[PDB]
Amino acid sequence: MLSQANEDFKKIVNNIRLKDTFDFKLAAFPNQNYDQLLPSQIYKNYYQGIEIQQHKYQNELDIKIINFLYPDGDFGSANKNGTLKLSLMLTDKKNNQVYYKLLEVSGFKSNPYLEHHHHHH
Repeated sequence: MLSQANEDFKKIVNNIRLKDTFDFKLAAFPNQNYDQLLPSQIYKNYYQGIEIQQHKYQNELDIKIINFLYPDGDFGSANKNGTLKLSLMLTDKKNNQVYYKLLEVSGFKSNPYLEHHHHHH
C-alpha cells in the first residue's frame, strides 16, 4: 500500500516488459507484432528507429532501447528458445545519469522439439 522505497524503484526497472510496461514499434515495421516478428528481423531496425509506448512511471525512469542480444548463445539456438535480451538505458529524470538493464523476453518464435536442422554434412 503506497511505497516509494529504494527496492521499489529498482523493482520498477527490473519489472519492465514489452507488453506490461512499453509497447514498442520498429521503423521498418509500423504494424509490427512482437508475437510473430523473428529476433534477427527485429534487430535490423535498431539503427532505423524504435518507438516507445509508455505505461509506467516514466517520470522516474526513461525507456530507451539500445539493441537486441541473445542469452550469451548462438543465433541457431535462438530459434528453439525464442528469447531476447532487451538492452534498455534508463536515464535519470532526477539525476541526469544513466542505468543499463537487460530484459529477458519471449514470444517471437519457439521450436522446443522442432530443432534438428542441418546446413550440410
